[PDB]
Amino acid sequence: GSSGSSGPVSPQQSECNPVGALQELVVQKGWRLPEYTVTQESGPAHRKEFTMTCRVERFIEIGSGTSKKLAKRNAAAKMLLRVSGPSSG
Repeated sequence: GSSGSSGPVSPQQSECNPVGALQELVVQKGWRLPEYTVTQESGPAHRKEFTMTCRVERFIEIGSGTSKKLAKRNAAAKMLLRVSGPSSG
């Protein structure tokens, strides 16, 4: 069989971020970690911009950010709503 239990854990006060949120939701939906891959790349040298897209089990959302680390978030954040329900855009 199988057993499920999280347990009472104190609320860890930490800055707000999508990358850290999508990780919590997924578990609730029963999905695996999101996939981060750079699709397109544009922008000059002084200001580089990478277009990263988030590939979810049954969801997808393209994002962009000056840097790779940022891009990931740009995509994740958007995904939050996408998977949530209402899509303002």
